[PDB]
Amino acid sequence: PPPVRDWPALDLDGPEFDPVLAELMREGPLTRVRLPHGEGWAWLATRYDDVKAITNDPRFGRAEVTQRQITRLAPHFKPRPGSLAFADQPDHNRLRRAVAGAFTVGATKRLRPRAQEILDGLVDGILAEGPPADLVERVLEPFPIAVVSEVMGVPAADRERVHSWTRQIISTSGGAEAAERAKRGLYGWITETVRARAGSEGGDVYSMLGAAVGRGEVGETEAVGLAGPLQIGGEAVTHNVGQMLYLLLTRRELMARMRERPGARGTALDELLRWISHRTSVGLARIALEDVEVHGTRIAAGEPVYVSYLAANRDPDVFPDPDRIDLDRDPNPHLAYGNGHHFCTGAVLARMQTELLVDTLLERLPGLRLAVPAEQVAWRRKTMIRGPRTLPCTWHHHH
Ligand code: HEM
Repeated sequence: PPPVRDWPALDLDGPEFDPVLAELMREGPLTRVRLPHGEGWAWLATRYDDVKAITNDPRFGRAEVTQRQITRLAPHFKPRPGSLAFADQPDHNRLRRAVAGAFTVGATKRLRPRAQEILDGLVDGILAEGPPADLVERVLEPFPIAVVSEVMGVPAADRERVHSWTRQIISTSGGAEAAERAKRGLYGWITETVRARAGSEGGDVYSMLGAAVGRGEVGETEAVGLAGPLQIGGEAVTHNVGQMLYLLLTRRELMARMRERPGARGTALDELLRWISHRTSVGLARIALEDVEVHGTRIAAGEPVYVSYLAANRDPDVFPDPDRIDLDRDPNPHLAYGNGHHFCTGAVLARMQTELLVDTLLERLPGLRLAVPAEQVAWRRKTMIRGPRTLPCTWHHHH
């Protein structure tokens, strides 16, 4: 059995691959890791084939994780009922069916025009005020929240209440207790919002959810846990695109390639998704439910195991010269959105936003460049999702 390896919290103000994770990928297909918080250790799968398998093995469950204190990145661990993340079948399917209809390909295309308008409105503002602008604050953070709220069904006077609260995603750390305070507000709002609508119609997430509760399909108590993650989910788009833009802004050649292929950025965006280190650590582990062996290692029942989609996305057997951003790849089967039944609920929605963002920013901010040296951009620390805290930019305004 392999020796327990410590995996400290990453402190790197850049998009570079975590050297600690690299050192693990080369130690073997499976390694035991100990994260900053929680108890003990857990197995870690680095091979694409192994990740894709475990991620799809009925023998590994998520529900059990809620019953323990598996080594994790954060010190705070309080699972909620209704969580898609911690849902095993048949509950997972039950829960998702109540909201899935709002995130389908069709719903997303229907939504695109409204999203473009919301995005153009945000871009109008910075163009009107003039050059100096922090794109994270003025575009990457508010755009997703506005679109998701649209999908969720937030009224109008509630928009600012929900946005402000959601800001509990923090810009790194503006408190902690203030984070639990804000959720005590947002979650109470979700519960009440859902209580009402309990019988109403509309493809609306909160509407549909409230309707599903009135029929005892996804009973109350499960509302917050099921919907919270969705309402806050936009943060992933904010930081993943912040990273994409950072690369475009610090590696001029990438910006150039991007600018030369309007209407054909599909492979470029998927290559950035494959290469970008989206998270600072591993997400939620899965629990062995019946003593299994993987890629030559034996995992005893009850033992936890994390998969690394990042490491997987760099597997030399699936992606030749994995550390190079060559864009245009063959199909490119990266696992940026996960795999299995826990595949990202908002993948399609997140993609539509990403494409709008990149297309609209490149066309509407002529001569876009960082307004400060990249070295001056600090990154999010002590949190799951990685990315630039700010992105000070400037662009052509006038003679
Ligand atoms: C490009 C931006 C995004 C990326 C890279 C991303 C990535 C991921 C990943 C890697 C997982 C974990 C899958 C697993 O459990 O193995 C996940 C789960 C999830 N994501 Fe995202 N996500 C993004 C955007 C979003 C958005 C915008 C939403 C909300 C509409 C969202 C909602 C969720 C939910 C609800 C889950 C839990 C799914 C489940 O366990 O069934 N994600 N995402």
